Amino acid sequence: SITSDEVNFLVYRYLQESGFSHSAFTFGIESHISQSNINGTLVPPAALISILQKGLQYVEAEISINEDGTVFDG
Amino acid sequence: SITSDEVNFLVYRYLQESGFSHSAFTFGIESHISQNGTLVPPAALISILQKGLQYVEAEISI
Amino acid sequence: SITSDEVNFLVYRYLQESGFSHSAFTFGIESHISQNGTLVPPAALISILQKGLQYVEAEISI
Amino acid sequence: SITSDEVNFLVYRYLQESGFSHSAFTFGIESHISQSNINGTLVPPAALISILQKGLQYVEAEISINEDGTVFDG
Repeated sequence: SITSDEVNFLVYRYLQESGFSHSAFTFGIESHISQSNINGTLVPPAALISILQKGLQYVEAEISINEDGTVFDG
Repeated sequence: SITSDEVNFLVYRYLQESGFSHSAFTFGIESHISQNGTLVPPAALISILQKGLQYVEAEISI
Repeated sequence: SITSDEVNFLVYRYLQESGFSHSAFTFGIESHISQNGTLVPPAALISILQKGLQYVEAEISI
Repeated sequence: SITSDEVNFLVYRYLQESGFSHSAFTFGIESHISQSNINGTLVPPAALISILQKGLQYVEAEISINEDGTVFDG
C-alpha cells in the first residue's frame, strides 16, 4: 500500500515519458526524487497509466458483482 | 480506457493538493489544462492507484 | 526610465539565449510576455549591465 | 567586468524581489545559484534595475558628447 515516493516516481516517469520536459525538471526537484530509493531501471514504461487503468477496472468489478442483487432481497 | 487528458487532470490535482506549487504551475501550462473538476474529489490519483495495486496483487495471486 | 516590461523582456531574452530552458518557459508565462524583439539584439541585458558598471566605476572615481 | 555568476545573482534577486516565485525557484536551480560565491546580504535591493538604468544613462552620455560635432568639422 502505496508510499509518496512511489507515486512521485510514477508521476516523474509519466512526465518524462510524455515529453513534459519543464514539469519533469521542476517535479524531480520539488519531490526530492534523487533522495528516493526506487530503482528506475526496474520501473516499466507507462507504469502510472497501467496501474491506473487496473484501478478503474478493479472498481468496475467491485460494482458489477453487486449490480443485479438477488431475487431473494428484501 | 483512461485518456491523456484524464491522467493529466489527475496528476495536476495531485500536484496542487500535495503542495508541489511550481510543478502544478508548470504542468498546468504544459498540459494545456485549458487555462469536471467538481467530480474529481481529493486524493483521486492516489485512490485509483491504490485500487490498481489491489488488482495487481490479484493477478499475482493467480 | 526603464519599465518593468522592458526589464522583463531583457531577462526573458537572457534566459532563452543562455539556454536556461525551464526558467525561460516559466518566466515567459509569469511575466505575461504577451504569449519589438527585433530591436533587442543578442546579449542585451549583459551589454547594458556592462555599461552600468562602467558608470558605477565613474561615480566611484569622483 | 561582469561574470555569469554576478548576472545570475542579479537576475535571481530581481525575480525574488518582483514576486516571480515560480521563475525564481526554477532559475536558482538551473543557474546553480547555491554554488555561486556571492554574499546576497551585501547585494542591495533593485540592484539589477539600478545597474541597468545607469547603463542606459551611460550610453546616453556617450552619445550626447558627440551630438553637435563642431563648426570646424570637414
